[PDB]
Amino acid sequence: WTILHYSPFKAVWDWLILLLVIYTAVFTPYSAAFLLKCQPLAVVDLIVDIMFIVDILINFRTTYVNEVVSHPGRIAVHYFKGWFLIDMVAAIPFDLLIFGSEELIGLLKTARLLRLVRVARKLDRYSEYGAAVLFLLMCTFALIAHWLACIWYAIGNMEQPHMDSRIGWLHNLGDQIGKPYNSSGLGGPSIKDKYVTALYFTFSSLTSVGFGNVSPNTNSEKIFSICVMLIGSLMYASIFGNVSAIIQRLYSGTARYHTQMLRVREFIRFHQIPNPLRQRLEEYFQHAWSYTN
Amino acid sequence: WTILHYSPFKAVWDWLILLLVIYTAVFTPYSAAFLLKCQPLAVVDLIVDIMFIVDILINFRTTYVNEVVSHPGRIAVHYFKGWFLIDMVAAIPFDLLIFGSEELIGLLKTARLLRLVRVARKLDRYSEYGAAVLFLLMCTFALIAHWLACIWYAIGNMEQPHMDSRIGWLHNLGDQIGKPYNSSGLGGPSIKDKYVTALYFTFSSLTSVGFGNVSPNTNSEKIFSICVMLIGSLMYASIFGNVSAIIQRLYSGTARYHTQMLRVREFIRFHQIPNPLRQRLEEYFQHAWSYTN
Amino acid sequence: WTILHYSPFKAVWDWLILLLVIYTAVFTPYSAAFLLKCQPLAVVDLIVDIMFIVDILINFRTTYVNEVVSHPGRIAVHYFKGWFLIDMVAAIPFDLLIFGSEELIGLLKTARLLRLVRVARKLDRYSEYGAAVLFLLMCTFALIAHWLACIWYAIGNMEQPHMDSRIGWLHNLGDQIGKPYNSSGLGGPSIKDKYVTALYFTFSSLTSVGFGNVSPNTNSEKIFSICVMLIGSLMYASIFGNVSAIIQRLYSGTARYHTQMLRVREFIRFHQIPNPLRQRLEEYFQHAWSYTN
Amino acid sequence: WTILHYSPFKAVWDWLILLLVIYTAVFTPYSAAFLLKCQPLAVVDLIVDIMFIVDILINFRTTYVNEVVSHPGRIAVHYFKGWFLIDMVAAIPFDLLIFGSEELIGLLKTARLLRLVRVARKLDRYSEYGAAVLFLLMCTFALIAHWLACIWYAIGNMEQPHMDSRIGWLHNLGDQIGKPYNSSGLGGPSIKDKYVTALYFTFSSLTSVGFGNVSPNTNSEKIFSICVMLIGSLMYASIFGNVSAIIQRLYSGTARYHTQMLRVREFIRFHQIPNPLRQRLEEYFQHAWSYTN
Repeated sequence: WTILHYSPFKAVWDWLILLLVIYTAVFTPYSAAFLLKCQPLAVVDLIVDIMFIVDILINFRTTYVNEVVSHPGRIAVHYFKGWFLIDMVAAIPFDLLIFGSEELIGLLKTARLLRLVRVARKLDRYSEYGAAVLFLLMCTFALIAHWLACIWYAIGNMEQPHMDSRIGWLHNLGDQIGKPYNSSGLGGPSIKDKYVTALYFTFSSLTSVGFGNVSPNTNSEKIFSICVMLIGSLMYASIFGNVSAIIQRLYSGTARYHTQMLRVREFIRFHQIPNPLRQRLEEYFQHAWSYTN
Repeated sequence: WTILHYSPFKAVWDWLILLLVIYTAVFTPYSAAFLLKCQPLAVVDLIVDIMFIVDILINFRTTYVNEVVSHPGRIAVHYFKGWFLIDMVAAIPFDLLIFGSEELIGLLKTARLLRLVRVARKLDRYSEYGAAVLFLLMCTFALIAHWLACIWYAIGNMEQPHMDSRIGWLHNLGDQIGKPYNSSGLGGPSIKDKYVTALYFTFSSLTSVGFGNVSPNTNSEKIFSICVMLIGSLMYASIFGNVSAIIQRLYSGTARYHTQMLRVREFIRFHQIPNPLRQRLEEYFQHAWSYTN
Repeated sequence: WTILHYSPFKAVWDWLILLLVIYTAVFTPYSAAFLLKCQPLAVVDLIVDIMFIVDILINFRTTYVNEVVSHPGRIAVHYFKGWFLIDMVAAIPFDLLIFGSEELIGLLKTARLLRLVRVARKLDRYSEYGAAVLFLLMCTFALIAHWLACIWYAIGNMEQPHMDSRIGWLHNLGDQIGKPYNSSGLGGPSIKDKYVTALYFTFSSLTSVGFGNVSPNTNSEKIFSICVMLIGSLMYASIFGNVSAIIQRLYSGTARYHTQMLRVREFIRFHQIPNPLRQRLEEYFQHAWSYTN
Repeated sequence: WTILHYSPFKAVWDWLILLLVIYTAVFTPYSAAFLLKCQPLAVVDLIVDIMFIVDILINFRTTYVNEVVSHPGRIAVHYFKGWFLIDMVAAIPFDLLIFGSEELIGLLKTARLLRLVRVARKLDRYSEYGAAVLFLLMCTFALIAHWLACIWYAIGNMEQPHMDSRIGWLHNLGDQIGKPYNSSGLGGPSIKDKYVTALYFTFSSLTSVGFGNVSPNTNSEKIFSICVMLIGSLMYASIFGNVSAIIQRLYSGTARYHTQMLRVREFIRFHQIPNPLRQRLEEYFQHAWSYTN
């Protein structure tokens, strides 16, 4: 058998895989930055890896447009000559394959971020609806702020064994919250204190609030903030440009309505129309508009 | 008898109830955050509650459009099947009904914020005029900045008995203004010092100035600032998008005028028109424009 | 005799009076804030007051449009029934009239700020040219930042005799630049240090940089910053809205050119036009455009 | 012989000279600010000066439009009466000519910044392509942020021998990174620490983050920040205005597509079209669009 790409199943499956890609975009960068050295997130990662493998089987058994193509040989060769390479690299279980340092093995799971390409392929499904693209834009904003928080903690953490002698942002965090790093390397803030501070700093830099209790102090932290300021400015010209445009697109019925109403009102003023005829004109405009949009 | 919904009375009553909803939106969040443990604001709340009850009686005795409907039975059943439930929940005097802790009784008056729905219903009256919608947008800005100041003080205050050991924003405020909290819990800033600082911080976060004498230090304060940065960015794409668009709408006569004037001027340049004919052309344009707009 | 309102004299005089209004808008707020307790600015103020009196005589002897009116009686009665009241209040020499405290006498010269109305009247002359309105918008920005610097110093200075006990912004300035206020009230920063810091703070608040070495600390300073954040946000929706629109208006020839060029290029692509005919099409487009704009 | 100005050689040479102008715009301001008192950048400057001299020879031997002109006498006299003066001032090797203080000799090489005029002349080549003008706009942003970093270090450095007594930004930098200036003038930060901090401050001021670990403290630093706030605001109204407009221009196919699709969808809703005819309408729209754009 074979699946039609416009069926109610394949429509729901493509919206379900968007939510599993959003899960991968959150918990893969987090695990690679904060957790290096079954549990619920270890079995949920296994379930989600199994669903991204089931999606390869669905991609071998779904129709496509050349007019629709429905023969399994003409489907399978199209997927092989298309995206199958990226989909298999995003699905090889390197962590279960390898037996070689656990730092590299935990970092190598960042290959799962190729699952973001499954959202870039399918944008013709997701972008069609105004409330869906406005959701995607705010999740692109929150995911970029999260990925930058993982890089900012990777920088701030690597400068402790490559020791800066109390200069970088983690030593300042320890002193500010009353959880100082001891001279032996003991103590210091928790993973919640470090993550919530790293995410607070990257929203503060991207939205340009710059609150000044977290501030970049070593050269790698200053060079990172120059990059976040070049990202955040292009990203405000693009994301919040598009969000304000989509808000105006949803508002376009109201914008057209008031523009034609103001023309009718200014016409009624300019000709000084008597009340019985004025009411007939402005009531007819409201009927004609509320009928045809 | 019965009231016509377009009458000069019902027009003025709907603008008066907007001002009583703006009073509820200010003094209910303030009393629930800053004042928990007749006076003028106790009797003014009683007068305003009585007017929001009188408005339920007016809503039972006003006509509506199906063509207008004027029979009191067809009015009353329409209000019951419509908004009467929300209007009665917004008008039950819980504080006068109950006899059971005074913290809960003072918090339960936040049900009065359902009166904001009386403004959302009637937007077809209020949004029709450019100076009125520009006022509403600046009051939505100032009321969101005020509601966030009440949440920010609720957070900063709750972390003192759930004691942070001198980390949160109220201990920093006490040290900055020369009114420190003593080790016994005595002293500290006044309600004016705490409110004006909380409102200053939420305008500073929403407008993105981030002045850095008030800055979020505990995890609940940092998680609150991440929310205020996600609000403030969507809200600049929406409120100050609409305010700049309404300013351009009020300016649209001037924008059209200069666009048609520049076309006439560039035409007069391109054909190199002699002075007597040039004056006749550019004076006729000013007459035709100042006549028809 | 009588002056034609479109003459080369009256055109140059109205541009000269704009520069004397910009001088009044700078040096009147500055003198009222920073200098209270001949010199070049004392004689230049006398020369400029004499020119704003000569302008009243020109306003009695210039034609106006009802068709032009040229009889001196029909001119003089029109100026009396129009703006003469504001022009005389802006020209009464109160400082030379009075003989009663010198604080009030120096403050009373702020009546000269009614000369800003001479710019608001004549906007039909000034707003006609794109480079002139873009200059006016940047001078409205710099003059609002300057007037707010004069209010910010008036607040910060009045809280020293109404003594805050070392809390307000002037005590912090003295400590930061190494010019502390002594306990006797001696020492402290110069008028250059206080003015340049006050103007730096109001550009930092209006443009929303918020650098955090000057920050508002008393309640009057925090309430002032809430006002500067409500001004600066409406003012970015209006001034830098209009500056970006005027930049796009000056760019409109280039925007039209590339829009029609891209249509011609996409047409040439879609029909796959052969090179000799393609060159004839795209050269003809450049000739037709460079001829007619 | 003579070169056609539209030839594949002259097209590639004008794109190569853009990259050598971007090199001059980086390393000339840097050398004049940071390095005053063969190496790779000394021989690369010699190679690049030789290529800007070869470009004068190409400018004497290239055709131009009056219809094209191809006689070497009518070319050479046009270049002499045009830009040859600026091109020779940008190419006189003052550093190799002179033998008189090395401070002045190193500063005098800033005449090479006249090579930026070779980009301003040729904008009809570079501005034609959307990805090229979006690159130019981000390089104008990064080059203005770099030139301001060179001025900011020139100010901060000149106030050390014109000694401020520990007030300016370089003394604060030395104390913040754990590399203090000693009382003898010994020690202090490296050229990497000073450059990366100066560039971090000017991106922080232009993008308006204002992080508050670097902040202007002397009057020349405050007057510089008032200028960077007047630049950064005009520059956001212009550069990020144009970048957001070019992003919308690249998006214009998608914006047109969804606007016509939404009209077709709302028409199909309003007439309640049966499924077989609906599919024929919305498939025909996709064919017609994907054919003609």
